[PDB]
Amino acid sequence: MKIGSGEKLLFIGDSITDCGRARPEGEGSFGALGTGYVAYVVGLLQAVYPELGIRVVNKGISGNTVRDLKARWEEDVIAQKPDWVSIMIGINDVWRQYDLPFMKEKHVYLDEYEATLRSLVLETKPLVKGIILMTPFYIEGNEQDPMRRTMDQYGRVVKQIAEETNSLFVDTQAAFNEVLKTLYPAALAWDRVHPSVAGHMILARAFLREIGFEIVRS
Amino acid sequence: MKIGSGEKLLFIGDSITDCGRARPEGEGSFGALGTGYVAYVVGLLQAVYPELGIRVVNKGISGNTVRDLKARWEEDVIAQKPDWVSIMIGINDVWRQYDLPFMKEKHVYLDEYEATLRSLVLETKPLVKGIILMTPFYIEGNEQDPMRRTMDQYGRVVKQIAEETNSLFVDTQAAFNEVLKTLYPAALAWDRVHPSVAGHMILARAFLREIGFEIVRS
Amino acid sequence: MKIGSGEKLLFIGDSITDCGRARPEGEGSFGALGTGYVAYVVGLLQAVYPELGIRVVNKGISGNTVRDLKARWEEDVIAQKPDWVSIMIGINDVWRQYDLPFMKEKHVYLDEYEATLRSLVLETKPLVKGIILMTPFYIEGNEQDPMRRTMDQYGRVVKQIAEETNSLFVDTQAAFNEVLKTLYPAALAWDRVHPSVAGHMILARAFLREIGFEIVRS
Amino acid sequence: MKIGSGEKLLFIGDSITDCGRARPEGEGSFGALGTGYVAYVVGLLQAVYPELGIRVVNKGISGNTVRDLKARWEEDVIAQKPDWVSIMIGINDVWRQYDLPFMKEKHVYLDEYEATLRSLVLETKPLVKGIILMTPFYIEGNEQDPMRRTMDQYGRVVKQIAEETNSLFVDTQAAFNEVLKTLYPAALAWDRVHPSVAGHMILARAFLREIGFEIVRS
Amino acid sequence: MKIGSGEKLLFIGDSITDCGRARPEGEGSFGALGTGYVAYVVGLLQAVYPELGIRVVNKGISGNTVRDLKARWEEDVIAQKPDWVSIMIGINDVWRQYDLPFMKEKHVYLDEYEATLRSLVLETKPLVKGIILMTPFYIEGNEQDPMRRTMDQYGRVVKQIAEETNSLFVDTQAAFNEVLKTLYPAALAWDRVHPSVAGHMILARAFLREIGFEIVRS
Amino acid sequence: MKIGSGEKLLFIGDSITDCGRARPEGEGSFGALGTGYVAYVVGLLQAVYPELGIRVVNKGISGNTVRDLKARWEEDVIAQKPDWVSIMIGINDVWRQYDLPFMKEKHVYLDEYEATLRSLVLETKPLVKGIILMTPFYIEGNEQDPMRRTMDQYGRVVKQIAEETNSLFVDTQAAFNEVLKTLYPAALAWDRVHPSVAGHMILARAFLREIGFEIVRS
Amino acid sequence: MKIGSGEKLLFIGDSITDCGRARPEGEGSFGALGTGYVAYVVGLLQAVYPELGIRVVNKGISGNTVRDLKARWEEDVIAQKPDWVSIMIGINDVWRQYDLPFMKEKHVYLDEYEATLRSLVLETKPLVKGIILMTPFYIEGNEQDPMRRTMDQYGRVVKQIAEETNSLFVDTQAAFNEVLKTLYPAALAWDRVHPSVAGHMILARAFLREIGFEIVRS
Amino acid sequence: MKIGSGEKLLFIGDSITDCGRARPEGEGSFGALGTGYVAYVVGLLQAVYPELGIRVVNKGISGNTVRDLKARWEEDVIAQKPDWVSIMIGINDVWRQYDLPFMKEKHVYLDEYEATLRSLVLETKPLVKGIILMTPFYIEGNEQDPMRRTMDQYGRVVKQIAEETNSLFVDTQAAFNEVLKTLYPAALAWDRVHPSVAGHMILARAFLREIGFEIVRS
Ligand SMILES: [Cl-]
Ligand SMILES: [Cl-]
Ligand SMILES: [Cl-]
Ligand SMILES: [Cl-]
Ligand SMILES: [Cl-]
Ligand SMILES: [Cl-]
Ligand SMILES: [Cl-]
Ligand SMILES: [Cl-]
Repeated sequence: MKIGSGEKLLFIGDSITDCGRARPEGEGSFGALGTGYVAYVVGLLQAVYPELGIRVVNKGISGNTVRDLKARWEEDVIAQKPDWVSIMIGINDVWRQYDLPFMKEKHVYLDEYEATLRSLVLETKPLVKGIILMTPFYIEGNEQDPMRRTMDQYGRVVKQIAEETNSLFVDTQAAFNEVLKTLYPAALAWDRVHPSVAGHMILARAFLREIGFEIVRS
Repeated sequence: MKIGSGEKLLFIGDSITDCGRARPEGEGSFGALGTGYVAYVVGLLQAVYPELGIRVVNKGISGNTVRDLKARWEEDVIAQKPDWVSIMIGINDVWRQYDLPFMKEKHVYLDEYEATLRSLVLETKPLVKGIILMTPFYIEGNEQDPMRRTMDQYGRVVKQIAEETNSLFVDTQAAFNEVLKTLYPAALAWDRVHPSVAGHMILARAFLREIGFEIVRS
Repeated sequence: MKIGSGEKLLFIGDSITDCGRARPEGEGSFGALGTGYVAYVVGLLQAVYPELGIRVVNKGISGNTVRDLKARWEEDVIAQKPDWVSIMIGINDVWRQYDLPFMKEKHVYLDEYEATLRSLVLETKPLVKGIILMTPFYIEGNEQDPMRRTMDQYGRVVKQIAEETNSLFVDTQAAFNEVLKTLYPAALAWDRVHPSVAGHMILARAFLREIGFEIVRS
Repeated sequence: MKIGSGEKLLFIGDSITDCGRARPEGEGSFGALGTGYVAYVVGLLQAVYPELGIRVVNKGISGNTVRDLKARWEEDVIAQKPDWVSIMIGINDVWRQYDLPFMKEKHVYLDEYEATLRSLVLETKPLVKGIILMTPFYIEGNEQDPMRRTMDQYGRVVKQIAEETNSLFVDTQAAFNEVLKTLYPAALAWDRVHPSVAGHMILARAFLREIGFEIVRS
Repeated sequence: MKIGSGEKLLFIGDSITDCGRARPEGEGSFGALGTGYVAYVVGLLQAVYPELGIRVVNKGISGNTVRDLKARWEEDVIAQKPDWVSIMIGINDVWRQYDLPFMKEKHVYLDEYEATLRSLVLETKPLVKGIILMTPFYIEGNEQDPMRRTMDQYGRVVKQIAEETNSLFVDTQAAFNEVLKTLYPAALAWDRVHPSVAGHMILARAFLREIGFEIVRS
Repeated sequence: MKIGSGEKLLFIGDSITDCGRARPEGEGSFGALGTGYVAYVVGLLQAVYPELGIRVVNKGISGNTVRDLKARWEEDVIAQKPDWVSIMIGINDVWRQYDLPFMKEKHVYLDEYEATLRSLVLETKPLVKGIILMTPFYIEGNEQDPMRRTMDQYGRVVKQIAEETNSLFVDTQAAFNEVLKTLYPAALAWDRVHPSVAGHMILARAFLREIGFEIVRS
Repeated sequence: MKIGSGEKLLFIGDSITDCGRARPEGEGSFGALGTGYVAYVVGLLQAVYPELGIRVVNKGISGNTVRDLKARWEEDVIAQKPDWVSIMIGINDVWRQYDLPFMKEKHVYLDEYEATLRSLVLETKPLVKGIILMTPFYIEGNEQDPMRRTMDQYGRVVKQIAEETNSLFVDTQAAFNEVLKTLYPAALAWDRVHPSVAGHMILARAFLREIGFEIVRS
Repeated sequence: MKIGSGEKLLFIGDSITDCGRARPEGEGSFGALGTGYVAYVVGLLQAVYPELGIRVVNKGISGNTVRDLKARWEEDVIAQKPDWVSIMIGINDVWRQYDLPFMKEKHVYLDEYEATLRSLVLETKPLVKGIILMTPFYIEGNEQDPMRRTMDQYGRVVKQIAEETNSLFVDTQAAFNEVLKTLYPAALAWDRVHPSVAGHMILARAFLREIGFEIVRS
């Protein structure tokens, strides 16, 4: 287990992280953690490792890009004095390119995404025990679908930043890809982004694996 | 796995089971499955065994005792033609005795409990592939608390019904008792019955273990 | 115009048709017609051909397959004594196969689809002035995406039913496919089914073209 | 087509423009454009000219007179840096004269309307590619009805300003008048101002014609 | 006064009458009487003639034509055993012809109007103390506006039915016409039908005059 | 008629005046005037004297005493530049003495009521054409009921102030007393303060009489 | 105590009794008992005599007269098999006479009141352990107020029915009259019927006294 | 009676005190006092001692610890100029230790509780006539249940502070303990903190006893 008792683990990202979490505090109660992978991660850890006295805070915000992360970083990350910070961002940075193709101001293109994401990592790195970088994902098994293709380029950036900064790394796309061998995307998410419970469980599983709790087939 | 692809797994019980499931159908989306252990079970199995193509229905109803199960059994169980039926009932049968001590008609005493549960199991067993009997529970580590002691007695009934009928069996009390070595009950459930996400995870993990998916530390 | 003054045009289908139409009557105001392509058709015809005194009824119901159409056909179509009946059904018949792959009873497979649609058209044809068969559609430009491929197969059914019965015919897929040369699907519909105003305009424009009002560039 | 790809087209006016648009931004989504002629214009352009990558913003506000326009001009027009600005105002300036005849402070009489409207045009003109002036209208075919009479005087002012300032011009009254040869006003608008879908389609058609997309009978 | 103490006065009609009255009973409080001319009549009579102990029931229903009155007459009039019945119907009978010109089944043409109203009056007359026939109205001072002209024709029917049956008679059109010498219709009713408090006062004052309480200037 | 065309008449007081009026403006619409005597007064004047082009504003506020009036006087009276001001206050000043007998800070005793009311009158008097002072009232026919007794002392103060300052005067208590010869108070107001429509009509009648519109029996 | 452990005490009456009790059952929680004197009685007995294991049901319904009690007596009293029945009815029987003086069919005059109450008591007496008749009341200290005088007459009926049938008897008027030596009615109930918590306490204290729990000063 | 007429008694604490009271004032109405023991205390005093003209204010706030009390003390206690202050705090200070065991910042441990509580007492003591210190409580009869054990240590501190500062003292735990000889905790409070009406009555009784109104068995 990478995380120890008494440590504070903070999650940040977009709607996939948010999942209705309590604003602004994002702690004090699972209600407060929202109803997706963050809550699942906390619940699974309490069920299986109840002696691991970790404090968890959810600072996800629906709609956010990496630009939006940067704008709130000081208040929502640095000021919370976390020990561990998990980041999952990029879905919107990409999505907007595809759903609002002519609203170019809402697009965060790859060079800016990369640099800004790296900046957040390295502002945080000296202040914390560790960082977990989770890739964005798109629930689409065709690697040539334009938005899945773009997404994978963003995810490859995340992986490079993780390696460069010695952060922990979760490839959320690979976790989905395995299930997409079996299920059509709609079975997980109508819009290929916001998943069912099962999709949140895919996320929670992938996260937990990287912090040293690996849920496998019997 | 005990359960196979193409098989229909139907959960029945009280609020622990219900968790806001869609009425009457209790199927067709996880929204429809509610927000507790049933959904968690379905989601964990989809995340980890997506090729296990089980169809799941949630027939939980808040407040029910086994007397209420009997009254709706034909419509809500038999007529659904399930392959596997999971029963978790007894919390209310017990609780009423302690929260409304003088309203004896709302109590389901051990004789009624045993005879009705037994009868439901024997009636159902020839019509289905299998039955999973889950014990009621009370989130209270003191075995001499009166309601805990009672609940343990109802759980003994369940265990013996399952042994006799060769049903699968989940000891939910023992699942909570392990966590209660660490946590005071209010950390899981203010009222000792309705738990947080973590409590629902305890339940899902105990269910899954008995059907052959065992989640363990490491 | 194919349709004349004083004639009753009745639209039937799923949510694409429904769009929040007034239940049960589906007539007596545009509020009553809902907020999608049916209303747009009625409004464009009133704006451009106000002397075409058509009466329009919207009998769309969200979620329906052709199996549901059959169950309500006497009350919602025959008993309304329409002059023209417009049918757009198949999206759900298909989608269920992909979003709920294991709930086979919610699937309407090609044999059921063809036989039921065919039967409805032949039963209705002698009772009315004319029938307009609109294909289902899937807003996805990759012909090899599994659900798109399926949907194209259901559309082939529609096209052949219409040829055989001398019904009018709208190829809604081809209408979307032209736009999909330019736009990624999420620009029209996050879930590839339920579109923006622009998607409803695509639909209304294809409908109108087939009844003899062709909107073209310049 | 007067408008080019990558250009920003901004609509301003009263409730007829507003139609429930998102405040304050009025962009990002059709929901955000509201449910009337502005949304229709955007939808028709996307359906028929999807390669015309125009960005559209709706700054309509229910209740507004030309006075109200002037009070918000800098924030809601100039600061948005539009390429094209469409204006439709005057309905309320007139209406109040008739519905609140003794509340004279709410009345905007013709000399002030003219001068203030011209001022807005010529403050904007050097900053934009072009301007589209849409007349007010009143859905009343009797040219001697007092409020229709007044309205026409306002519309004649708009036309003079358009000619004087070399703005594009839409005579919304003429567009209604054509349909009023056939329909009584109540068929379009109970209150002779806020129309049905069809009335919004009349507006959208008239607008589109002037920017070079002319929808005609087949 | 035409009406005496201890007598039951029942009002029936459309929305003008209804004004949000309590359903089904329409009695037992003014809340129950709604917020328009019925309530105003009752309140003025209580304020000025408190010893006139009349009991008043409001059976207005929004949207009704005389065809709807007939369908409910036994339950909502006869079975209430009133002493006096006040009828104001025809606005919708007319309006539909103009707002939904092509939905001819919603129209109640003069032949149906006259025969049904006449029949209701003659059936009712032997069972009650008296009948008060109030004309429909249209708040429009131009006698040549088509809907006004129609409405005047329906009012002629009412007037002649009342003469023949020796019913009391209120000319609501003439009551509005006097005010329309001063005010444009929108000052009383944007849609020319549903008026402000002032319009309801016009109505109450005309009703009261015919039952022998005349409110006059000075 | 004391009031002339083009003049502004402003009403101020407590809930009896307020009656749900629009805050803060209290004008622009009858909705905005609320649903009691103020609206009735405006409606009766429009119905009978539509050429009297008066502008009316309702600044009543539920719960107010004369202290509360004084605290808002400058904004809600003086700044509105009325021509005529009507005041009805004192019900709460008295009521509190009786319903909250030990919360003495909420009580406004007679010497303070008198002086403060006079102060408001004489601050306004030089600024306006005239003032109408309406007595408080209590809908109770027993002159020895403690709260009716107190009320009458307040009303006698109002009358003295009116005489001293040459203001117009409405004795609302006398208007109620006449009807209380016939009806028990509950028939008008359960709580002997907030009346039915009829009670509001009693008020409106009494007000109108004093400004020169006297509604009498035929 | 007059009532014993294991006995079912059922309260029936109007809104004073109802106080928002759960419909239809009126039992199973205090929420279910409503928020007035019934709940207070149950709570005081539980606080002070917790070993008195009484089961309490609230069958109050707002608005009821004794005529309404009769209509529901079989279902809401007899079929509940109570041991003790507490009746408090007459407020509405009286009040209607004064608040709706002309709606004589809503009045329950003394002859109907006495005969119906008497009949209910005699029918019920052989089926139960005991009956407690509580007088209606009117919170008004002037014995010559008309409605108070009436109410006192109905209370005399109750007192004499109870004497004759050897029922227990609570004089609620006398309980209020003692407090009314100090407090004006509006301090307890603006409408003289529906009281504050203090009024419900007066009621509970009078009930309790008659069943042998007397709360006294010191 | 320790408290005299004309004195102001102020209650402060957590949810048990709060019970939905009006914010911020917490006075003016029982609605405003909330629906628990504070309201009961006021009601019982008004019912039995209506001449005791005490003014009562409820400043309870749900969730509060002694830290939270200290943060609002000046505004919510000192500024209100009470004559008597009742304090009941500590439930949350303890609870958090048990329900959120790893969120240590939310815990108020005993040495801080003691000192801070004493500080509030002695800041208030010179300013008031007297102080009533009510112990926290936990509705659990097992003195060795960890949270009941902790609670009792807090209550013993309260008692020591009361003795040291010559404050009045209510042992709320002892009052519950007596009833817990008979009832299981769930019969009073599912969560062992927020009780039924009966539990609030236990509290009100215990409070009243200490101020000299002792409610005993007959
Ligand atoms: Cl998002
Ligand atoms: Cl339950
Ligand atoms: Cl659908
Ligand atoms: Cl507007
Ligand atoms: Cl109507
Ligand atoms: Cl008030
Ligand atoms: Cl009642
Ligand atoms: Cl709390």
